[PDB]
Amino acid sequence: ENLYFQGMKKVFITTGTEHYLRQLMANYTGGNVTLLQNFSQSLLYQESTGEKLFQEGAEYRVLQSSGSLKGFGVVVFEYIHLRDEEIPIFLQMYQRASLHFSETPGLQSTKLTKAMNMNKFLIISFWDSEVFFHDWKKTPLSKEITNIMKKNNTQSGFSHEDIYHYPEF
Repeated sequence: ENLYFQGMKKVFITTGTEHYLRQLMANYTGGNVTLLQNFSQSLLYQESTGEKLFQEGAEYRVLQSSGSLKGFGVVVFEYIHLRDEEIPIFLQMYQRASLHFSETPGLQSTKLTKAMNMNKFLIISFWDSEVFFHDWKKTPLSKEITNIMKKNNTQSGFSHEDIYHYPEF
């Protein structure tokens, strides 16, 4: 009924060594399970429906999703925190902005997600390459997200942006 609180579509994010994550992935199946990497670390992205069972990793409720994964490119994870007062307005603005996601060059898919039971949000975007993401940083939505992150960090916790790519063929 109120999917913000009760939605069952989830994203699980598990980080660790490549070896560990490849072992974990071989124990799972489906859910668009995707191994991603950057200079520092490896990460496993999985989508599923229902409550957590044995998924390792951080759990997020998918609030809004668009497009679909193509299986290549770079993946951006933007972590922010929002005050109660800011949530409805942010969700509205994001929904409005999303009507033009299909016009954003190089954008394959986006997920607006919420950390379970906390006012922490994770916006995940899948791009053909980093160039297209860099270009998108000129948009109002990107500037707002950047501003929230920076404001977050003058206060408590740690909001940040991580960029990953698909592993070597």
